[PDB]
Amino acid sequence: KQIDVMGIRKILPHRYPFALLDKIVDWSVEDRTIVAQKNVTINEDFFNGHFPDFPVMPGVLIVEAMAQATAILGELMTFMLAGIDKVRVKRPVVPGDVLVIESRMVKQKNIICTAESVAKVDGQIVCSAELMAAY
Amino acid sequence: KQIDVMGIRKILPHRYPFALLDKIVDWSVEDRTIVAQKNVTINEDFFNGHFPDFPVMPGVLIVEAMAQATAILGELMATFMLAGIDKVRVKRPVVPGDVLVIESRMVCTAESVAKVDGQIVCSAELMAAY
Amino acid sequence: KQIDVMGIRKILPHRYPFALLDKIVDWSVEDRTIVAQKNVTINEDFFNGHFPDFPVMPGVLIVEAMAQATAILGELMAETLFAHVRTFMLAGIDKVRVKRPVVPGDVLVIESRMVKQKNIICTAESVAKVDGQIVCSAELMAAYKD
Amino acid sequence: NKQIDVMGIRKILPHRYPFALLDKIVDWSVEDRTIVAQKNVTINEDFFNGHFPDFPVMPGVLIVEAMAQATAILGELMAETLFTFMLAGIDKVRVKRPVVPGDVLVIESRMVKQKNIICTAESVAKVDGQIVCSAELMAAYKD
Amino acid sequence: KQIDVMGIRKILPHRYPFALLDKIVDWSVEDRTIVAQKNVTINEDFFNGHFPDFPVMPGVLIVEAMAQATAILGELMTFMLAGIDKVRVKRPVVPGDVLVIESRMVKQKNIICTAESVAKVDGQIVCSAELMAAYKD
Amino acid sequence: NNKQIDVMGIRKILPHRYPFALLDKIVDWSVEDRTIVAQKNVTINEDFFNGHFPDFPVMPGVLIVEAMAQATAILGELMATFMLAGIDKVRVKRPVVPGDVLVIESRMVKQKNIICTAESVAKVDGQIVCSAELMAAYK
Repeated sequence: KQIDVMGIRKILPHRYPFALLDKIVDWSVEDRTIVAQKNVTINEDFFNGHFPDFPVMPGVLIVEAMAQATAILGELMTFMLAGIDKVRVKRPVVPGDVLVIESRMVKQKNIICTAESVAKVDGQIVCSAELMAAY
Repeated sequence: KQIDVMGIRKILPHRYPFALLDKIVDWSVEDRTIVAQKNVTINEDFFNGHFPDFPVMPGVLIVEAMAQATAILGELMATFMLAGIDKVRVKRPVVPGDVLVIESRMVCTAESVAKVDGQIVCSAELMAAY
Repeated sequence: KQIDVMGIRKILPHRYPFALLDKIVDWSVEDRTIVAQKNVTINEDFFNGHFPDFPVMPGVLIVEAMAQATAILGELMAETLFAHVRTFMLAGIDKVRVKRPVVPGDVLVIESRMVKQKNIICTAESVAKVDGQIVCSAELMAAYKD
Repeated sequence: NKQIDVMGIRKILPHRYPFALLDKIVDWSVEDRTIVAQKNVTINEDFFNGHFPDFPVMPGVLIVEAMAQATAILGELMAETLFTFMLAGIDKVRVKRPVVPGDVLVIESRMVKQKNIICTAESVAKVDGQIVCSAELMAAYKD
Repeated sequence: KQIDVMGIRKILPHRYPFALLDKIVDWSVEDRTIVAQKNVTINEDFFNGHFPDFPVMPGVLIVEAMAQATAILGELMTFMLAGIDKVRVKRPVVPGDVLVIESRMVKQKNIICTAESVAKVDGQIVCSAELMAAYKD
Repeated sequence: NNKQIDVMGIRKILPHRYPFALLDKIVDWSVEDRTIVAQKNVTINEDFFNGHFPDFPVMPGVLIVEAMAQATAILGELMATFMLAGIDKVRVKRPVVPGDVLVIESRMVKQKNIICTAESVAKVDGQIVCSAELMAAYK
């Protein structure tokens, strides 16, 4: 139950600079669960503008990654983003942080789906979110 | 009333590829409001990935614009970071050629709407912290 | 008579970073005119270099957008245009006047009119306006070459 | 003596990547009011990805912009004895051959008119000593 | 013991797209050793061209990451790469791999310096090499 | 002239594409002598120069090495993709800055099943700036 970047490409149409997932560590047909890894390095173009004197990762991008993680799970049952409720960002994600991303389905309401995602670095909670995504 | 992209650079520390506001057209301290503009063009790198064969502005970049709009109004109240983001409604596809007008009303927290040619494309509630 | 970016691509081979037209607002084969639109934003790579202390669009990228709009017009008319006869590639530029700095947040409205045809060489006269103020005008020669 | 490397060129003009389109000055002369500059053309410039995906050729406007930067440099070199330079006018541009990766673009510019904050040049770009493009350029010195 | 990316920018002039180290995990001037990390993701420009159809990290950039951890260890005791030898590439390195870089200073004859280096993914060696750096300014 | 290959020809031979396409053209080659001569122009408009170094642009020596290896892989292709099995004896002598033209010469010295060994040098203005010994595998 391993999907590397190449498998992920057959699944989503996202590509550089908006493929924000490196691999799928594990997936659950049954549990409607997924876990993804996005590695975070100084050598990604956003870190130049956000921010010049302090590389931090855009929250919205973590969310986009959770979203992309959510979107894949879907395709395993495209899937564009319809909404994103309750989103809270506890910790700065920097270059070096491996980013581990868990996303679970909770609502299947007629060609729409909803998910809860949490994002962690060394186990800690850096971000959680409710993601709403359809098609 | 207005603030050009060089004014935005003295207020916020953001830069390329994450300066997502071209200019501030209005604001008002009294009223706790701001209107900003984000021009959208095929010549922005994110469209090469999102997606080949159909370039559409990703939802989350709409929010980030909204957030910078917000965090400038904020800075006029006297840098901010994005704590909470809530009630995010992605109506329509934003495409190369659309002009994005950004309304942010403070109520720190805020209500923001993003428009193309009158029409709402996005709305969201935005908590935020230094 | 509107053509979105996806439409431009069927017509012009240009892709990023040298696709400098968002959409065609209007065309007329009968009138040999075209209106195009280029949105100018600070999220464009060239604004980092021209200039780092003060982003303003390069004169020559304005011209290039004029040239692209003229080549779409060119294509749309190739049955008319080339009655008596593969991409349109710029062969001359002549009456270029740059009147105003074009800055991020300007919408760039581009008018091009084809005024001369001569055995594969096309001449158009273009102007570009920001908030209906004249920002640049040019005479473009394109050759329908390989 | 009459060379200026890319770092010298950085102190003369504010242009940076991706609109720094000169690698070095080869010769100049305030006395003859001419300058010889060089831009190397390589596949590993980004504009080649879009112009064109299946046939990389250097856009004509960029050759012109190379010539105007060389002209602006000549202007700056001549400033003391004429009194930033911005491109006000372009005329008579002829694009003569396609320029492709691996071509060394040698650029010659000669200042012909001084007319009150407005300068005016003739300029040619060459590849292997043959002309790929010519132009008259009109820069205006303004802050 | 640790140095974040910010600390790294004070020691080395390298910047994007040639900053090839995220952080120093540890060092030791006594043993003359350094361990670095470099995260490998699909979001990195060089993966577009190497290769479209199969993104794999260029050997020569793995080496450049080695030479950069080395250069740090150097100033912890600019360093310009003057020699490379016995470079062996074992294993391809792809998006998702975390890339641990260990360098160890071997010789320090005058102004020329020399290191032994290794790069690893999940513990196994993916590349090794001997590097010669001169401290030319 | 019968022995030139432009960038669109290099593309048919090697999968490397931007930003890791590092040869502009092949200038000469002998299938009999086991040689190739290629060129790579170097210019300020290359993105690595914004990082290497911000206040002083000079070509990473690893990139000179990568240009050599591509040259070497084209020659291997022409004698017959080749991957970079080994790099030995790399001398980085002179710094390479915008405005220089890298002339690259590769010489196939030995072979040992798929693994192949070349001697390779890099030239600016007839002077050597970099030399090395390369082991590419695969055929």
